[PDB]
Amino acid sequence: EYDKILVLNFGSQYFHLIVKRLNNIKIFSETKDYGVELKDIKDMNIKGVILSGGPSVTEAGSPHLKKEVFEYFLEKKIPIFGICYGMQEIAVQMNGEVKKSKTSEYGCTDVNILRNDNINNITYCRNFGDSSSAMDLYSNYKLMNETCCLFENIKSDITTVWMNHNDEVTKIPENFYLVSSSENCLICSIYNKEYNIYGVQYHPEVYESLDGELMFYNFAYNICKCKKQFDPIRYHELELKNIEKYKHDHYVIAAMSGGIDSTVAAAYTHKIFKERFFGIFIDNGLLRKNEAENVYTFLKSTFPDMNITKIDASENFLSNLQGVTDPEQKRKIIGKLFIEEFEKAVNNIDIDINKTFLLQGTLYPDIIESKCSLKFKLFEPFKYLFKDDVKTLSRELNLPEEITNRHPFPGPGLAIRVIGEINKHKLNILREVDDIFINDLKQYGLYNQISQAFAVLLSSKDYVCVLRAVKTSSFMTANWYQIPYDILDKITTRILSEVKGVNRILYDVSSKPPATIEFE
Amino acid sequence: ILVLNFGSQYFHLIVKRLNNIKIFSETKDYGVELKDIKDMNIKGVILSGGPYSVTEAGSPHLKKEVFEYFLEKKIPIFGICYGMQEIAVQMNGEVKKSKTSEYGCTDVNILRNDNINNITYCRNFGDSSSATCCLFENIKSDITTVWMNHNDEVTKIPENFYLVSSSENCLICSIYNKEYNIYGVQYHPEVYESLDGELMFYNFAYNICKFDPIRYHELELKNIEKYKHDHYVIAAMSGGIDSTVAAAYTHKIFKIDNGLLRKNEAENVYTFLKSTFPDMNITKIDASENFLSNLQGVTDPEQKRKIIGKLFIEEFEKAVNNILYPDIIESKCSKLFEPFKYLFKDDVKTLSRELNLPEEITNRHPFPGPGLAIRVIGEINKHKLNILREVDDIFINDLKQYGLYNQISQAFAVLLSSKSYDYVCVLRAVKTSSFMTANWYQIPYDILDKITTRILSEVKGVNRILYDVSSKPPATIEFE
Repeated sequence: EYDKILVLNFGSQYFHLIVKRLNNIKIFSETKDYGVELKDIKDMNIKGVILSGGPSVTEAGSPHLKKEVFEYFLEKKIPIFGICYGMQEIAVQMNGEVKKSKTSEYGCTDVNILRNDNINNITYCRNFGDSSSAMDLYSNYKLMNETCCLFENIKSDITTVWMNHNDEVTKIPENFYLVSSSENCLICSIYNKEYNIYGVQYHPEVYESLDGELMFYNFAYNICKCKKQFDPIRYHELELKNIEKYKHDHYVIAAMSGGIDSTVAAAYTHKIFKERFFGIFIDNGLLRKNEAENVYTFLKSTFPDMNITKIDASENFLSNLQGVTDPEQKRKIIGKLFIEEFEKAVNNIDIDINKTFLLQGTLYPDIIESKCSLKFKLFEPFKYLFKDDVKTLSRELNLPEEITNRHPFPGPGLAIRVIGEINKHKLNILREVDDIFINDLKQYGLYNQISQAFAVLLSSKDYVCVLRAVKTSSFMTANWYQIPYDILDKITTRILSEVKGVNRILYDVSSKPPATIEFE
Repeated sequence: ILVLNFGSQYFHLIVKRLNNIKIFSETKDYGVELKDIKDMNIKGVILSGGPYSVTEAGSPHLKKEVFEYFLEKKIPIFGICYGMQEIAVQMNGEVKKSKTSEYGCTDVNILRNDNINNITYCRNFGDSSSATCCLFENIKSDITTVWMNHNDEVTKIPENFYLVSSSENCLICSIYNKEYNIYGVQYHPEVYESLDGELMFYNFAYNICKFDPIRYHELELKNIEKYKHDHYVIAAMSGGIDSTVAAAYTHKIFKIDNGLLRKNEAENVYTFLKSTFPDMNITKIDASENFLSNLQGVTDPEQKRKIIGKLFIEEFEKAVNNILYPDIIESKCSKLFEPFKYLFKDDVKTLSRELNLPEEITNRHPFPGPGLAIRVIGEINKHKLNILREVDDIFINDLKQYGLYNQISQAFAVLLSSKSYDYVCVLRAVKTSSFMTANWYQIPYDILDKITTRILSEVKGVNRILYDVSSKPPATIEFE
């Protein structure tokens, strides 16, 4: 094959970040699950391997590599990298040892590269052993020269890393040299030149470590050439010129719900390819008030005729789940119904069954969960771009200002956000208060700044609805936004005074993950 | 003096401010009838402010017959806020809708002829118009400042009643009569905000006084102590601040659990009793596993409280076996003896530090009643209680230390059950205003962030925790 980098995830929830800079760097990414057999590697050229973990390994049974994999992985000319847990695993699967760290603090952490001269810049050797001479612990560990291959043009000697470790390594597997010191985690990363292994227990997977993107860049670029990779944007584009050559002879489907992923795909897939594609809209029974129509309206306005269907179907769903507490059950159910309604909708036009390519609202990540722990050859358009990049694409299309700032919707919609009997009247009421809250919220401009806001419900039995808000750095991180009291007293008062049926409002504060992104 | 109850919260703060001066009181609902008055007297009458607009239903229907008798009585009258609106209506005049109204911070102006010439605020009073009451005899200061709460702009007055004042965007805001010394006040003098309001009550009050509270209770207590047949403790010292105070004075001159409470706070609690009670009894009945039981799937509300209640009548008897003002006020207008009533909590607070009490006699959240029945989600089990007690305490822990805790009038936590295992919570914060209202105060964000992170980190069984954002009214303070 012509493939290039492999990135095993042992629960590394910054996996996204690894892929992103791998890409932003103009570079190829590839994915897998850790307990990845070498059964699915393909004899495919791979000049780099990257392992990452950040889920301890001091408790029997924690995840890590398999020997066949590691040894093959080692080879001689094909590099290895390890990171956080990856390093530990790297370390322990070959003569190293590990022990729980003590009170790790992480954070944007300035950190320091380490050469002998830096043996003494360290101004933090007092801890984790003896005396003062900076030189003693250093004398103890291996070391070397200033210029490191994986470090070039840093401008500043100090390296910052935003990092997390609740576990640290205590012995140097094999024979490689020391390249980093941490206040409460002393050895840090150690770089091996014959096993081409370079373990960082910090997280170069961030933007909180710019010198960090640099390290990543450098690593591919240097340890392994990765001479020519593949550019992602260009990808939606070539799948595209390639499809423009045959617009007329080929049919296409869209899966629209107003989701930005969606409108964008269609539109970029609409030009020079106009009369053959049927976007179909399935009501979920759970929308933001008149969201169904607002959504259809936007679509018509964006573009006039692309064979737009509209299928309303609420009661089947409500009936379908008259009073069920299962949650996963709810997902199963909704999925099933959209799949069915979608099948019937598509089939309300009885023709060209297997000459159509469904489109879906899919970027990089969903495609990514594809590997974690009728049917037509598919054609999901966006398989390599990030919500943010797609967001810049939404302006690139010059679509409206309003859509890019969309709180993506869950899918099950209000059902999950509705935690109780699910039915047409109560639910109508909260689609409604959700509206009161969102309008006031957006009235002061927090919409563009509130990553994600959704009144969510609680069946107190009159009724109390709880309001949720989240700052989204990304997919696995969810910090919760605060809203000033002025705005809040009013919003809150407005709702109780205005919507009949609620006696108490709570506001949810729980942070980060905790990713109760929606309650159920 | 008679007070008429129409429901404004300030309606009891009304009585508290009035109480300072030699004063006096009796209680009744809107229809105080006449069988409720005899060989009875007062020289003035205090109307009760309500949120019910008269040209609107629910306006309490004052008994007109009684009103007639009230005039017949031959005594000066005082009508406040709405008492004014209802009163205007018994009379020929009547109101109208809010004149670009509001409440409070508004600063009333006074009037007369010199002062009449003096109003530069009659503009916008109909397309475009231009220009020493018993009530303000000594502020004299010619003006008025106060907390105002009128939804009900009174636009046209009764009969033969000139005005002691007018105001910015509220026109009529004082009515002075000589017919019956009547006065109607649209602004709320019955508040603390009304410094000039203080004298309204005092002067109208004196003018209506042709005794002092502490004075009277100190007296009754000693007399009660005159015979000194006292071996009868007045009541169990559950620890209530009012309790410790009363118990202390009395027991000092002269020679209870389970239901709830937080944790070691509990141990600390009888422990407290002991340090406090050097030589007094600290009875206890640590046994409440029965009723908790009786709480293993049953959630009837009047009943959950009634239950804890007979539960309590129960404890009185079992222990028996081995051997303040506002509350009363709410009960009256609404439809071994209490040692005394001529006092409120603020004053008893001063009494504690006037009697050299330990600190922390003031910054304590007495969730009277269910010690904690209300926070039951429905089912009652030891797991929840302990978890909850722990979280409540983590909750008051942080505020005690950060310094806002004594900042807050009442703080605790409620245990929600609709959150792999899970249950979840609410954090209650209420900077009260009154007995008939409470307003919740924001707790700051960085500090709040940490309190939450600390609770998030201490246990499991609480999946997501949620702050509570509800001011009374609309809905009440204790969540269940």
